[PDB]
Amino acid sequence: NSFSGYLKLTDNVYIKNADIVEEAKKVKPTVVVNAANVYLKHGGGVAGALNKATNNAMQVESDDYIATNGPLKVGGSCVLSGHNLAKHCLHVVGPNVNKGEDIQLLKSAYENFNQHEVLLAPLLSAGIFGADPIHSLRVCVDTVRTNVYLAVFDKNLYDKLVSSFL
Repeated sequence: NSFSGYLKLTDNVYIKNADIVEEAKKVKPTVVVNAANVYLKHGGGVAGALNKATNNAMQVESDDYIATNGPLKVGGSCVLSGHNLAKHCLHVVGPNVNKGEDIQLLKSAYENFNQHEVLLAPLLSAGIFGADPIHSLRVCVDTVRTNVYLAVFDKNLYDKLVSSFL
């Protein structure tokens, strides 16, 4: 297919050092995953970058979602438009270790991926969410059964994830 340049980790998990925004713009996947919070406030990290690329359309849509449905749960998700990036955006809430949220909910977060055949995704709970990215990758591999293309922005982290993989 249209995903190019990925390293194969397992039958179904692939990884690349790339900016998820640029990779979504190039591939136009059916599903891109956002590293959301429960309020769908897309201020920083992956979420802030994805929202900026939609010219704030993602935030306007998300505010309407919250006004109608209320917050998500940690570990939960919702499917909204992908705007100019993808057909759909799967907004998934991983635990934020800096807020004291239970890291076990990371498995529940990744289970949402199994409802979609192919996804372009970041590592959940990494970056500003405070979890160890090596652990997040392990939970991903052990939980997701569908085809997941992981984009890791930081080259030094990418190299560490690949070279420590087991």
